[PDB]
Amino acid sequence: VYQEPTDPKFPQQWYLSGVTQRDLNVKAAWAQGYTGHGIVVSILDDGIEKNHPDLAGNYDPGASFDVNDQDPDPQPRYTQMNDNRHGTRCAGEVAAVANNGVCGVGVAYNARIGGVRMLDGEVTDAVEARSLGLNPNHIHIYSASWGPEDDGKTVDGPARLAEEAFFRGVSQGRGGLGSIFVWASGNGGREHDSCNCDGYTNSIYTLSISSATQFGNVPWYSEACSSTLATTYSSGNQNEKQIVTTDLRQKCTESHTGTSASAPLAAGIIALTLEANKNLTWRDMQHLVVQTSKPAHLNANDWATNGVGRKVSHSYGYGLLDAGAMVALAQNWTTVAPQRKCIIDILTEPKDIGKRLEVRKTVTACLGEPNHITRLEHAQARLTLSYNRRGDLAIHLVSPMGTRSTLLAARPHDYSADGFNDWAFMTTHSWDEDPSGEWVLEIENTSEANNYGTLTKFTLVLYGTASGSLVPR
Ligand SMILES: CC(=O)NC[C@H]1CC[N@H+](Cc2cc(Oc3cnc(N4CC[NH+](CCC(=O)[O-])CC4)nc3)nc(-c3cc(Cl)cc(Cl)c3)c2)CC1
Ligand SMILES: [Ca+2]
Ligand SMILES: [Ca+2]
Ligand SMILES: [Ca+2]
Ligand SMILES: [Cl-]
Ligand code: NA
Ligand code: NA
Ligand code: NA
Ligand code: NA
Repeated sequence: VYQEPTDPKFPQQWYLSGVTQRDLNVKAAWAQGYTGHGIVVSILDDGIEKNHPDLAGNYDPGASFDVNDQDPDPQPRYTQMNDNRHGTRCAGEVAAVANNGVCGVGVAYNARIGGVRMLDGEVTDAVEARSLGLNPNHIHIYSASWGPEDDGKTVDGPARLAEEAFFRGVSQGRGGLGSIFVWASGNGGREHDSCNCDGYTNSIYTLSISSATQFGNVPWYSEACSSTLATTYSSGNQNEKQIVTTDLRQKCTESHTGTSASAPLAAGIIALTLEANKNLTWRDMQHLVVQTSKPAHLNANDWATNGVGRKVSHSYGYGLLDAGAMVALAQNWTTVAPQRKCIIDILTEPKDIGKRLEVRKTVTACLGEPNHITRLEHAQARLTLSYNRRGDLAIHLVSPMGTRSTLLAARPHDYSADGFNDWAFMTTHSWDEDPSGEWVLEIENTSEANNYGTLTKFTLVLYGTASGSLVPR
């Protein structure tokens, strides 16, 4: 009964559907009746060609703004180089019109789509805050494919206004259910970048996404880190297919690439899920992703089983998004209990790092208090330390259930002597575990150099609830 789209380039959208299983299971969500109707997504990028023949029918001025020129119209700036085309490509991934004889289709081909023109100029904290905080009671999902430089030597995150915009978004946005911020984990793979050094993807408020190639491999541009939640397909080598979407100047492209093309596909899957249950909160959406994502046939040398029986990787998080499973589980989902936060200051004195430092601490996770957590969501190790060559450090955190999260891998290009100033390294790998018991922090100098420094603060911050657990996998 469900008729698949007839768009000319739809058969080339290999990642949406097919008889092989190398796809995001989007046609199963469309067949259940979910195509994005009533959901509003906004792309935070270099602008959106609102008059594109495959975007105009779904374009929403209420989901759009131009923060670079301070006006409501996010039309890109046209140049000979076609420099401002990325937002239009991302918009088509989410919501390109279906059955109109043009290009392919979006994952949520009936959703409303807009864009914030924010990257075609100087990106300041105010520019970021005004983009993240745009029309929060109209826009449901924000998709951002970029962040601090992916040079493998930067440590940066949202400054005060942008962090306040995330707080306001998840707390009061979407009628109090919370704005959904979808983020790409980064394109710094060739520079050996480690994505927990990017405070936007490392945030608990962003649902972070990495990439897999068509043949199920970790692409050259992928960044590994413990803050990633899940994966979508994107580009790989020149024998693997790429993303097919709308392009600038009313064109179609078959060569959209990078993790920056994975985040919009996740935003479209999240739009289908929100149509299936409009009452899902920002945390319910992250729980659905953890429970339904699929590791099968994704190749990595770090797949590990966590404390509740789920496989998790630093390259893929919980695995590939599965749109059919997401929309099926959303329908009767019971809203998670309010978020609890348990703060544990670990050190009794500063500790010399040297070649290797291990800090062990047994915690009760706020036993006997309103913030008692027996079911973890995100965990952070907020560290303050000095070190002469930052990139030589590797940091791991082991949970009481034995789950080893790499908080920071060695970054050869990071020569900074600035250390970390209360940097909140985050892991999603212990989701649903009981955080009571022994936690172990390991900081090691991965080089033969006689490096030196001191760890002056280690705060373990646990987020979660004390109810609603599933029987382990
Ligand atoms: C103390 C204080 O005030 N500090 C202020 C700083 C301000 C900076 N931030 C860090 C920071 C930098 C940053 O820089 C970018 C500029 N441009 C591009 N790009 C993408 C490739 N494009 C080409 C694509 C193609 O052609 O294919 C060309 C254009 N990407 C990144 N973008 C962001 C950011 C923020 C949000 Cl919210 C949404 C999105 Cl998306 C991104 C954040 C940290 C705080
Ligand atoms: Ca404008
Ligand atoms: Ca189309
Ligand atoms: Ca990065
Ligand atoms: Cl908080
Ligand atoms: Na910073
Ligand atoms: Na995140
Ligand atoms: Na384990
Ligand atoms: Na325990």
